[PDB]
Amino acid sequence: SMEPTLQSILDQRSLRWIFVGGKGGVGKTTTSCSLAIQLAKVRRSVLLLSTDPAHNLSDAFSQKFGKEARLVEGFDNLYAMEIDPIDEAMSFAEVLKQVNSLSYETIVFDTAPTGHTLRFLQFPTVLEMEKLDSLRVTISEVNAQFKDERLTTFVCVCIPEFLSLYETERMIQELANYGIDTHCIVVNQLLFPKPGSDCEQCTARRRMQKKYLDQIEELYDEEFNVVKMPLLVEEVRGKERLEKFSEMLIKPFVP
Amino acid sequence: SMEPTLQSILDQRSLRWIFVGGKGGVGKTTTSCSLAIQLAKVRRSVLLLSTDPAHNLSDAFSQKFGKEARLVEGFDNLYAMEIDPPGIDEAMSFAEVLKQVNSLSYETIVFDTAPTGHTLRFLQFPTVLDVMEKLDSLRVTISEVNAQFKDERLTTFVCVCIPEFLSLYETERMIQELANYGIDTHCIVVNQLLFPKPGSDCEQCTARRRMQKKYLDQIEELYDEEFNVVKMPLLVEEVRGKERLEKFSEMLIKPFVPPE
Ligand SMILES: Nc1ncnc2c1ncn2[C@@H]1O[C@H](COP(=O)(O)OP(=O)(O)NP(=O)(O)O)[C@@H](O)[C@H]1O
Ligand SMILES: Nc1ncnc2c1ncn2[C@@H]1O[C@H](COP(=O)(O)OP(=O)(O)NP(=O)(O)O)[C@@H](O)[C@H]1O
Ligand SMILES: [Mg+2]
Ligand SMILES: [Mg+2]
Ligand SMILES: [Zn+2]
Repeated sequence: SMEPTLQSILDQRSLRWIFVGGKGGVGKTTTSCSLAIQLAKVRRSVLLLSTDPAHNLSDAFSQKFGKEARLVEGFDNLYAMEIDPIDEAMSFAEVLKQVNSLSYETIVFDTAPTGHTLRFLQFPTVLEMEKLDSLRVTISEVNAQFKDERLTTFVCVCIPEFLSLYETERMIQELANYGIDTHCIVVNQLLFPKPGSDCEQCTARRRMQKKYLDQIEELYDEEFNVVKMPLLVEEVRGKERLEKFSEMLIKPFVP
Repeated sequence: SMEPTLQSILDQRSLRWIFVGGKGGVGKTTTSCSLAIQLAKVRRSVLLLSTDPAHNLSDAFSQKFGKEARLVEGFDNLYAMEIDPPGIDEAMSFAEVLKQVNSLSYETIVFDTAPTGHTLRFLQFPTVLDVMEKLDSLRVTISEVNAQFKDERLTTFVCVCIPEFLSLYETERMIQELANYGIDTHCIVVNQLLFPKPGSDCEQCTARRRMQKKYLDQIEELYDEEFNVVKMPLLVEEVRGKERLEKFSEMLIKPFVPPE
């Protein structure tokens, strides 16, 4: 079994690209933000890069971000930018190459649901004058980068409902097929009733989620770090609340 | 103020295209489904059309759907399909789907479509926009689509959201977009509302209704008078299968109101 924390992401310093994925709503951003805050604590510098056509990076930190990286207020180490990339993904590849030439030690990508993620992958494995070679080559490289387990992983985020877990299975399975490494699941928005507190809803709710949780661990227990974030009463926004939240990523919540 | 229900949608018999929109996860499918079930009850027939590259329609009903319409098991009136339409042609394709579909005999279509980003881009498209005979035959069918989106007898959007910051904010943006494009919208469905049980004192439960209520209050203060603001409660189990989805949909048309 495996420590239910992202300590390993912190420890694996070769990591250059960390992708965060999951169904809509599960808390992809909240996590990306959290994760980068934690990494930024033990790296030379960290870039938080969001591709949502709209961007919730700024909304997350109540600070205007842009296609121009900048320092996240309250950190001197963390930066964030918000951009907009059979060929809606050539442009996407270029960003990476260019961005990979920047001096940020680690990059945490926040991205539009597997739809476009999964579509990018679909790409290398589909393509199969020197401006033909030259492009492809450039994918070749990127692609190797993705499959290089020292350089790239995926973090899966989900909640304990049917559709979310299902998609998490498919995703884990795709990444495998593509040979992209993944070894972390973040199960978010867990309702932990308060102890000695009897609530029908509260109880029954934990009852149903727990039936998912159980399954998640029985299945990924041994080759995934399965973190478990609690559902908070307020949204997780602003430097403060995100930092607190993020601690739970690294050292397990257990009430 | 306006009745907190989707009765008007049922009563608005010219409606041909009903789009269900909102942030990821808010319950767009669960609503689309619910809504269609209700309409199907008071229309000749109703098509439930999902474009999510996701197969969430089948998941919703535990039944295999596809690019070929079929009867939803347990109804004799309701059908569903699941298809896959710069990002030009594709918006171009999206229009072909709309046109193709529109010429079938289904009295009403409820579109389950993706987060704001994905329909929008397309909407943004018209204004901005022996073979050439097709180049043309295209602009033409885009004219017709865009015409129809703009005819309020024919099209409306339903906005789904939950009572958290990002969701409401997007709902605002959408309502505002639809206005700019002159597409009609007059229903908000506020989903996953925690109503604590009466007499039940719970820290979490209480506090949580506290924070949501501060959103709701705002939602009504703002859209109260020109939107039907429905309020679906958060249920303990996922809403799946014909049965559960039916019960849920009832609340779309009769306001849920459990003692405060
Ligand atoms: N565990 C939690 N407890 C309380 N609030 C949370 C939790 N996780 C996320 N949130 C809040 O719930 C909403 C969704 O989180 P968010 O990270 O935006 O999900 P997401 O996957 O980024 N959404 P999307 O970009 O549409 O796929 C935001 O308001 C968050 O601040
Ligand atoms: N009011 C509710 N009570 C209980 N469960 C709900 C409620 N609304 C939605 N759900 C469950 O929430 C999950 C997601 O709802 P769904 O209709 O899939 O959201 P969505 O907006 O379509 N997600 P996406 O298409 O990825 O943006 C499903 O498990 C539903 O059963
Ligand atoms: Mg996000
Ligand atoms: Mg859906
Ligand atoms: Zn409770």
